[PDB]
Amino acid sequence: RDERRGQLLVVASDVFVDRGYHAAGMDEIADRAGVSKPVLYQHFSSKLELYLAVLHRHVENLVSGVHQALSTTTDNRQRLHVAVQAFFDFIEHDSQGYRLIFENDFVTEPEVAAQVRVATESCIDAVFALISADSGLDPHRARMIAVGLVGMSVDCARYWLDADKPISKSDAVEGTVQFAWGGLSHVP
Amino acid sequence: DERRGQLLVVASDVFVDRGYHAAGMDEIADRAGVSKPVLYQHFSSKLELYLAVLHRHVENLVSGVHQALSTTTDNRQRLHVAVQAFFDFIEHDSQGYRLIFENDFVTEPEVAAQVRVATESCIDAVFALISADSGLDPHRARMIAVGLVGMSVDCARYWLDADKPISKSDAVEGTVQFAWGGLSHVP
DNA sequence: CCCGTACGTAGAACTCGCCAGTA
DNA sequence: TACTGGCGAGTTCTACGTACGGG
Repeated sequence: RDERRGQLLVVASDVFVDRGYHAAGMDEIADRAGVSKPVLYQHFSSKLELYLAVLHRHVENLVSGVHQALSTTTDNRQRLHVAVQAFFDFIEHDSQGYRLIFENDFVTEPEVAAQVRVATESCIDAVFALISADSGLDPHRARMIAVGLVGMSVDCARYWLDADKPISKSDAVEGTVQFAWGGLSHVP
Repeated sequence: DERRGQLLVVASDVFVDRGYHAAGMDEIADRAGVSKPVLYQHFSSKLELYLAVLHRHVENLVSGVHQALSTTTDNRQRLHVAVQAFFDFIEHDSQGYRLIFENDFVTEPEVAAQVRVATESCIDAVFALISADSGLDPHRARMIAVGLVGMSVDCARYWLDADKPISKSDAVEGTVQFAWGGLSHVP
């Protein structure tokens, strides 16, 4: 065989999203990869190691994109747009990462929760750092506002995706940006 | 009397401490100080017990939010009342916030459906208000309603996981001002 | 008449009797 | 005919859902 490890991680990411962590099985993974379960164990000595490798792959996909987006410009409207774009690009291309982060089913194993937390915190840090440097407010309050902003973006994105993309990505982004800028105050 | 109520409280405790999958009927019976057969006499399945706990918590949150939304037609005020109701929920019934938003049994759609309906009732109420008071068409109004509810829940989870570094009144006012004026009014 | 105990069983993460290609 | 190397056919352990001894 060739490097089956890469194809196994791709298949496992596909399978975990459909079944959930607990329901996914090594029998199902071997079945869909068309490889025997002992060979899979030859590559990954435990189910947890495979899970942490998938989680790490998805977090890095999102985080490098977010950092690169946040380094493009010092114009708050611009860094706002770049970050929201990075978020929508992630949720559209890596559907499995999206499901694994927002529909995580194995919180009972702290290494799992830590990978999720570090991924959520990278987003919070990028928004917070810009707001803190460019606002001078209370440190505690700025992080809370950054978290709210990130959460709002993810929830809008989840609405869009769960509705079978009823509007264009450009429309979803523009709506989110306009809402982030003028808030509820400019809706009526 | 009817031990059922105390059992639901104990089951909520066990699910929050251990998580759904790790929780066991043996542990719930142990902490309630009852035998496992009596627990099965009251709740025929772990899923049924979980759904009963979940339903209790959802009704707890949603009635508080809806009643908040009926107090006044000053949209800024109903924004504050609803967010306050949400923070109030997350502070008293600490176990419920975790059970709804840190849900570990995605494999059983009736669970996910009860969660979806709780989020959607709040979203529907906000959407209905935006549509009547803004002339916004459905897609944009619903997207904004979803954004507002998600933002409030995430702010509350940050605040609670950070051990409440500011007062709820402070937490509430900061959240409302950010929701109202957006980033344009942050510096 | 009824609670605490001790168990059957299901399901799945992990391993062992086959099976194909050489001199 | 024998040696390498990967696969169906067990093993066990864990935890849900019930059948013997006290009050």
